[PDB]
Amino acid sequence: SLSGRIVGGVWWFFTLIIISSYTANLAAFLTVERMVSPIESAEDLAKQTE
Amino acid sequence: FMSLGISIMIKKPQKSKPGVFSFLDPLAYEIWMCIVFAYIGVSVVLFLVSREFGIFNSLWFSLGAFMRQGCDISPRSLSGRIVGGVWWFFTLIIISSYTANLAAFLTVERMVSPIESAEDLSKQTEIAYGTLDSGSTKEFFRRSKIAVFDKMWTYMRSAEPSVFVRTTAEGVARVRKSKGKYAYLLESTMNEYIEQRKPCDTMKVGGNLDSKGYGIATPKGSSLGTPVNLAVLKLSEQGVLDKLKNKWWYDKGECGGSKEKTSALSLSNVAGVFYILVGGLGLAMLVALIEFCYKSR
Amino acid sequence: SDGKYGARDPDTKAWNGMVGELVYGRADVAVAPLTITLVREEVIDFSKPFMSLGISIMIKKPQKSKPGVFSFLDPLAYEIWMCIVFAYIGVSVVLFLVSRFSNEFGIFNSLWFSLGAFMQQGCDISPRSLSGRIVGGVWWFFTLIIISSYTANLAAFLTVERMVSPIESAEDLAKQTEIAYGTLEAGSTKEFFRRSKIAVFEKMWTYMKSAEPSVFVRTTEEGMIRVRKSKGKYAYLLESTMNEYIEQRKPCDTMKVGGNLDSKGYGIATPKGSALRGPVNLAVLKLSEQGVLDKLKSKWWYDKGECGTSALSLSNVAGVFYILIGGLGLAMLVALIEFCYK
Amino acid sequence: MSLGISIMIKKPQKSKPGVFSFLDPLAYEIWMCIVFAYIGVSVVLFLVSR
Ligand SMILES: NS(=O)(=O)c1cccc2c1c([N+](=O)[O-])cc1[nH]c(=O)c(=O)[nH]c12
Repeated sequence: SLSGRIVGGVWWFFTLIIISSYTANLAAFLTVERMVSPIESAEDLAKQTE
Repeated sequence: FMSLGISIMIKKPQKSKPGVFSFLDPLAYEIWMCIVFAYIGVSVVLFLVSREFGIFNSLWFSLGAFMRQGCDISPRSLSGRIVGGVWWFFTLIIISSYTANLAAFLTVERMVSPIESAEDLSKQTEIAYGTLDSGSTKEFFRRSKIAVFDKMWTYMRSAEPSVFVRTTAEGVARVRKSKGKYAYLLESTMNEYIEQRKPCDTMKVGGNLDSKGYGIATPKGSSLGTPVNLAVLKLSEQGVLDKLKNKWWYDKGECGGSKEKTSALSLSNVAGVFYILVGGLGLAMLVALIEFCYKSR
Repeated sequence: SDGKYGARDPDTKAWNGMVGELVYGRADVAVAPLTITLVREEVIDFSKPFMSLGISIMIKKPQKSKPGVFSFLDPLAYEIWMCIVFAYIGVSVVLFLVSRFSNEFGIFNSLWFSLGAFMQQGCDISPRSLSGRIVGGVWWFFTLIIISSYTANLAAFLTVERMVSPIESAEDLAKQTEIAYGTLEAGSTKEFFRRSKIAVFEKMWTYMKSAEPSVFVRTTEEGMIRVRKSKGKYAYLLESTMNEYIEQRKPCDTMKVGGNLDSKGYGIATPKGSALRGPVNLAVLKLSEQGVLDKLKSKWWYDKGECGTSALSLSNVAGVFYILIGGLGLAMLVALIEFCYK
Repeated sequence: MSLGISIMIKKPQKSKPGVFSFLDPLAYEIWMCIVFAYIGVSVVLFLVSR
């Protein structure tokens, strides 16, 4: 029916955004985490304040 | 011995709050509307191609196709399967393109300034701008030949309310408190010093408007004013003036490493889609009730 | 007469050019773009400065990168897109054979099942037998890897593209080797560079001395051509005033970038012991404060000139719309053919 | 024996990942509201369907 279809369509639009947001955020989480360098040389000390 | 001019200062751009419908940021507003029109076209064509599939039934098929869920509606005609398969390929690229662009936003964040130049805040006409009550820069604004500052003096004079402060220290305080609502105009020299000092919440933007300079003053006659004028010119060439200005401005300062960390998503930025859900649910109840109500009579 | 700015020979003090004509006194005063130095201040009397100059950077203007009309098929190479089509045929044919053997999977339906799997849009009918199931399972495993590889590669493509910075300040020049930079063969620019006691401009000149080809160019105008020829591989340092004018007049493929580095001013000169210093020096200040120079500088540079959101654009996806329309075009023709037949 | 000036930092401790370090992308208050919405969607669907 028409009443059953309209509630189904919004639940479909809800799903597609929640899933894609979860994937992209996890992609950003692992990308940042692996491109980090520890304080190795004296040059690294020279350009750090924290 | 050094040159200067009148420049613009604003509060640091910082980070915005995402309100509602902030999830439509990855794609342009042009593309979204094109998808709406296109899906009507595909639905209409499917009906005309066929002559079961009506107007209502065809529209549902192409909605279920874009959301990427499998129903029980399948075009059995050869002509319809050319339509269906082509519409499927569209769906696959749009979804994949969305996901990719959203990942780029949350990897590296760019805070971009709202205003670029003096001609920018001439057109924007949103954020307040003025000078001191009475000074050198105030007198410059009053008497102007060119149209751009003449239009600016029109704003400065007939301001509601008057955008004028007593001290230059008051001007800086008004910029930080307003939070992107007031832009102060003063000398470029002081502006660069205030940016380097604590706690760092303002920066220089654009070029200078006029060109002035400081010098060494000496009484009339000037019997001893000749040699010291020549010596400064030589020390300008050697690069002692640049060395000394670099020591007090830049060397001795509060803020100088940029370390970014990805934070978890809060409810506020996804809030948009939640209102759409419950709104659609309430609408479904309304239509079902009146469909029964007039069927009874 | 000479055509030079003003320089004295080291042997004989024979001043050539503009200042040379002033020293003995052929002319009263001079109005020319001439810088002030300690050397020049002794022999000729300089007035107050009217226009301030500085050393700035000139690169080739980044051309408007119009995206390819099919710039959405970049992640995967052409030979892969070829082999997906070949495999798609081979899968359907095999499925068709093993399904019906002495079945709903006809030649038409088995072809429809294979597309539905790759596009990720479910299915109408599932394979019933063992032979049909095993070929279906591998085609499912193929699909899941190809799709996910395409999404991840496009994610990497856009991530890198947005985190790039152009050569803005002199610090960016100091830490770059790919984009070369050089000045004139001889002048006030290179002379400043030698006795430069700065932060990292001493390191800048250290690199300039030892280069593979000759970075120093003889002519200034020919030096501008070298930047054009390189196309974003060479940068030419010069005065700011000359740099801004070169962008305006002549074909537009250049621009100024960054702030001024050095401090130097033009002036108006007349030999010492002149009574003309009084009214002229004050007149210069009268012009500047009221704003005569600033209006005049606007005219000859700009008025008499011959030049002049970061979401996913429509152009990047534009291509896939042409596929959508072309498909519906064929769809109408198929309806046209089989109506005349029946 | 030869000597030199060197750097001494605190040793990076063995970062044992959380046993539920896969629900980091989305915050706790979102995961709560997905469950609430899921019930509300089903009940409304059930009513207007029959
Ligand atoms: N044409 S140029 O490329 O820009 C240029 C190149 C080299 C030296 C210049 C110079 C200009 N200038 O701006 O015409 C003025 C100027 N004035 C002086 O007093 C001096 O010593 N050297 C110069």
